[PDB]
Amino acid sequence: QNITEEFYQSTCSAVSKGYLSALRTGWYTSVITIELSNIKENKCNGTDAKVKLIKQELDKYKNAVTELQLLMFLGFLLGVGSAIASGVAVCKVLHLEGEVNKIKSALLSTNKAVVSLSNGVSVLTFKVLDLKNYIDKQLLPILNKQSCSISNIETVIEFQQKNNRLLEITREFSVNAGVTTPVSTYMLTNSELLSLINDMPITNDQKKLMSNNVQIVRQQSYSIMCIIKEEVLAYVVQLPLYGVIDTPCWKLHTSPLCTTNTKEGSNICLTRTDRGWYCDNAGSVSFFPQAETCKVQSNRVFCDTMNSLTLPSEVNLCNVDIFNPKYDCKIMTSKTDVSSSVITSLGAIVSCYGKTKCTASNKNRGIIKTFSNGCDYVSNKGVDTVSVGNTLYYVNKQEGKSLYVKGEPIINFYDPLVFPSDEFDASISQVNEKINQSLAFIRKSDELL
Amino acid sequence: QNITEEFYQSTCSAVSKGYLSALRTGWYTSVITIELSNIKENKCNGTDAKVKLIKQELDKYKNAVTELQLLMFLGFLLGVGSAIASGVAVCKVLHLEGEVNKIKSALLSTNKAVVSLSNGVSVLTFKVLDLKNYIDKQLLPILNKQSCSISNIETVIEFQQKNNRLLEITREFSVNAGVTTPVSTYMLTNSELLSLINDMPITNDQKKLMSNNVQIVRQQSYSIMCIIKEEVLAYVVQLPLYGVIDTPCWKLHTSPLCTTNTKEGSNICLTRTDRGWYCDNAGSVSFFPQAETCKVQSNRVFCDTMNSLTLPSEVNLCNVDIFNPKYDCKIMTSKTDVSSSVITSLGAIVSCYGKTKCTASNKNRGIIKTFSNGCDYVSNKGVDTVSVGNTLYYVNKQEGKSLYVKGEPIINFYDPLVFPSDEFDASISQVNEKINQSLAFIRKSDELL
Amino acid sequence: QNITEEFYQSTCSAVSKGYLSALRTGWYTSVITIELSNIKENKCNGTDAKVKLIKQELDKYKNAVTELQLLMFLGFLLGVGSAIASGVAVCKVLHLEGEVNKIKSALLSTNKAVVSLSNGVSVLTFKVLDLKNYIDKQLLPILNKQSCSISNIETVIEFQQKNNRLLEITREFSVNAGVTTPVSTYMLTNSELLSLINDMPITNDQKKLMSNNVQIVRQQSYSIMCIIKEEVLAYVVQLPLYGVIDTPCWKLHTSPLCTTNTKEGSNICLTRTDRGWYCDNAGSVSFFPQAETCKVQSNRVFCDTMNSLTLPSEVNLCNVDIFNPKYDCKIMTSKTDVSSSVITSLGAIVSCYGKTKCTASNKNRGIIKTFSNGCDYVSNKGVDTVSVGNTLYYVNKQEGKSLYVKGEPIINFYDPLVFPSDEFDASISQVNEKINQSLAFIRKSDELL
Repeated sequence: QNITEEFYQSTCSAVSKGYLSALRTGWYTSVITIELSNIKENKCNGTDAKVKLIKQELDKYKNAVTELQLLMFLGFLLGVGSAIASGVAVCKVLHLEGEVNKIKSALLSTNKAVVSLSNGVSVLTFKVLDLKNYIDKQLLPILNKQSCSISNIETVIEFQQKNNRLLEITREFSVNAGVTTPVSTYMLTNSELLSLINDMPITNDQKKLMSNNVQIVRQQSYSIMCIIKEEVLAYVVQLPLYGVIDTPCWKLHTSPLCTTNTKEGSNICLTRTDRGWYCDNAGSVSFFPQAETCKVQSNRVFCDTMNSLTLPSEVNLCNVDIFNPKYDCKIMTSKTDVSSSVITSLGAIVSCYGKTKCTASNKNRGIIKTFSNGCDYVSNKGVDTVSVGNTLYYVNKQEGKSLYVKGEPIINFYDPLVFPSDEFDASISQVNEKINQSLAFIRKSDELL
Repeated sequence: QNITEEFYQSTCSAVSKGYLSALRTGWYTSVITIELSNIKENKCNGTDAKVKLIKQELDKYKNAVTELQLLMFLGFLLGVGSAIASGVAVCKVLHLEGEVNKIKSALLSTNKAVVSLSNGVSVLTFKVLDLKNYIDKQLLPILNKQSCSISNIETVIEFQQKNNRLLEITREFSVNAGVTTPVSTYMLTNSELLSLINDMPITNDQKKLMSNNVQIVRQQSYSIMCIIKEEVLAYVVQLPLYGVIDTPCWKLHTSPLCTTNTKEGSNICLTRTDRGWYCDNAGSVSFFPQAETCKVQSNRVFCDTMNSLTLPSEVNLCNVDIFNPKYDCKIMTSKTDVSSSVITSLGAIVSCYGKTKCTASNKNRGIIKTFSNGCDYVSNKGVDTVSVGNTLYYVNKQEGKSLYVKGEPIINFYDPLVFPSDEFDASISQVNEKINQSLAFIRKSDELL
Repeated sequence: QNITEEFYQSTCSAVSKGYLSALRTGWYTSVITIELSNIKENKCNGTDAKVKLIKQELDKYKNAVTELQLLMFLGFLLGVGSAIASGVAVCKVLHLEGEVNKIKSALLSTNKAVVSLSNGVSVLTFKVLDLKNYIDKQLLPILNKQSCSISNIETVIEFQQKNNRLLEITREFSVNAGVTTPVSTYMLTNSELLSLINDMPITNDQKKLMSNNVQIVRQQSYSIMCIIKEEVLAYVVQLPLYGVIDTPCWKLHTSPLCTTNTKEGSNICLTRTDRGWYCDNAGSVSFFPQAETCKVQSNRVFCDTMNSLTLPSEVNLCNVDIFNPKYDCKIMTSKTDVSSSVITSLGAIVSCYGKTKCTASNKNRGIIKTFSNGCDYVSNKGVDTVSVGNTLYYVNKQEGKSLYVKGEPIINFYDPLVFPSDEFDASISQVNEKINQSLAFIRKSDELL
């Protein structure tokens, strides 16, 4: 009873204005460390089941270490960037002399500390697993040399349990060339993660946002394998910083709009190409063309500013009056008269053309409405299912009021044959000029004759 | 010796007509449940190694619990839908008063029952893991023995074994914001999944299909996290319902067709844009443009009807006669004279142009054919490898006869310069008129002079 | 101080010329085998806790077995191929009578041997896990002791450990329809893979390359489940063969270039469309349009030749002089005046237009340059961050000198109104004719009047 939606029959589109923004504007880089134990060399002869298992597990431990040692419409306008450029930058610094030692020094006493590195950047550091103390002090002295007898079997379980976390981490990086996303629990546990969130210099609200949506933060995060110099494993976890919160958001749904004259082809189509998510953020509007990049948790819409264009606030005028002189609304044209449907947040837009059967159904009563060739909309409340031809769409069941804005479909104002129909990222004014050009050429070419 | 294929030299394309359809037309939604035990940490001072291990695992049990609680060419014409709209709808319903209790009541005695929810929808319910009973009857009485003794270790192994499944499920949902696809074995074992299939209201053959192909069914399925209200964990598994089965299918492979005049550029190219999978289903044909979206198991072709267009049966005329007055076949044009190859089901199409070295090879004898600049086809039988420039393509080793359909390459019928070469989703007639318009303009503009 | 980069002001583009090539030109196919044990459930009335666990684990063993039996700009110019065609071809061969026996016999005594199959192809074969011997010699004699005793628990741990590897492979294949990529450690451990590489018929240098980049080898690899005939499981690991090595490589960054006339729209834009990776390999150049397909390890660039075009070495002339008569440089045009940025290897190309705030910042001193509407570039050394509007991009911190090449941006040479602005894949020569044709229409149509 928050989120609402409006359908514009005039432009075959719909806008949902009940959403709140969640923009990633930046990156925070933290350094996670694991103090590791070097081994040389377990030398136990005689194969005892209890001896073989510890050795085998220790062999598993060593191989992990070895593997790590071994590792060392629209949208086309967005441009390119390097997602892990920030994280890689941190990794690079870590490859310096006794920088390891600097950080290895601060984390000896506590498991958490900020160390200023020679780049000058202060970074939160975490020692989450100390296999070293356990392996070097409990395990290693018994194994050397010749006689090794291991009793109390619960010990081999404890070591496999402790070692296990390291093994999944070595496993993941192995299948991701040292960059994983999303960041798994093995890489960084929730307690560790929540602890990480509290020292990040963001708003108490921003911390609040991330903590209720940790599962989202993980998908927008990167874990980057760096170095294993000295006796410490170190990798950098790259977390999103949300500089934009609680600003109004809206999602634009579009569908092909065509004339419904009786002939077979000879039809003209039209489709709005500025579909996607729009959000208010700095007096302008951040527009996200590919709405795959935006995750939704009801009230909150999570987006990454890298795949976006920053547009003027006049962009909203295209939804109410597409012919405004203040903004040239982006569109496409076609002769492709094909039926399809678009499921919106609180309903469904149905582009029905030709002899195609377009229908809406309820789970209980069955078919409840047969569409009359054109762009229409139906609420989510009285409808559960939509079938367009042989393809069946399911409708969203959220709560919220929808508004049908009546208006003559815009495509009907144009005379065929003078209409430009092969336009992919054109616009209103860009269409009008070609018609004008064609209006001039048709009109001037008979005046002379 | 089932599947066959025909190649049309006239249009540089090939259709494989030995396939059978498997269309997902709809969705079936089931609710999977796990009964959980509400437990309050025992203030136990016992420092026993085996209890600590149980304690650690019980923390793991709890951490798992805590995380879940915390969670609470062409193709562009296909339109968008909501894949999990069906699954999401069920989830929403489950958030009501004692709806949980309703299902919790029916599943106390049996692990399987159909329950009618207040929406009215009847849903198959499954209790596949009863950790509550194990924890309350096997674990809890042992952990609280006043003396934190523990007898033998098989208790901790047994608990880690039972608890393990829940942990992988909590893990997957954790890295998927509560929606996973495909549905893993941890989410639903083969035995559970197969049992599920038999109660789905489909044909005995449809059950057979899904049962011989669970791995495909899994990939076309969704698992959706709902609620963990009461002392029960509940998630909804969304399985595909295949309403179209055993209808003839065929796959269309297309490749660039250009003139092979000796000049350097000045060439004209042509390409069929309706590549992809076609299947007979309701007197019409569902067309799947991106054939990435279609999985193949020899005889069976698995597609999702939501990502499809429903076309008239005259589409087959595009394979036999492209100039028919009955259907306007979709094509595109270009001046880009670039060499490439298309590997079909029983072969490879080779588009050879310019000075480019084009060759086909057998593993044993080496080069067996050198192509003369143009569109050709080669059977899978006498050929093992095909080489176009610096890129090497491997050819499919299936069995089936191929037929070479001779015909003058169509591109030779057009006079350059009058040819429209910048067309992305145009068509035969759309070309003819533009040629006509351009034919008129050249012709009227000289009669006048 | 190896890798360098040059920015051309004349064409709003940048070339990184410090790279070395790694082209996958081919495929190598190997056969991995697991000897399995045929077992018939012991009708054992023994209710021992340890036997039950083994029984439970043996069913997982059995269920895995059962699951397997049940299993039984640019880029659009690239064309399509079949990635797994080579591996599938091998799989097909393994489906023959006693082909299995031929290989099961050679691998009975040793774990590694070359076997000639009836197709004639010689293939490296590997037995990495002999559960058969473990189950038949360690497990089976223990489970059937008339009395379902079990002595000690280490028997159940050892079996779960051995079985785990089998369980993950069946798991992976289960969620991948029998084709997995990348090939996990469970499918093939590092020791197995390294052992595998030395017998591949490549250069001692080629072996050196793969061994230092196994994690990359895995990602460009496929593992293909074949048959479980007889009592042996066999699947084929398909590894890349890199026929092109140590040849010079370069990456091309491009960005929109537009006029900066004061007016609102009425602007003309221009963009080089040949972005991606270019490499010297056979006197020609292999071009990779989608640079998603390329993994970077500093000096070495890993690409797949299937997603590439082979172009003449004269393509480089477009970088120095885009108007040379020897090669028609590929470009695109638009009237879309939108600001965006492109992060290069040693910097960032900045397309700044309209009233948009375009800025570059250092972490310490903050903003250090505000762009004056246009295409610019900045080195990585004195700059750490770039901000365009509301979107903030991070820049790479690699080391290397970049060079600013002064020259008038080419777009200023075209007179508006005669300029063609709706072109997606056109070129230099193709534009001039349209300009010419349009210059002609303006020039001839007034001489007459």
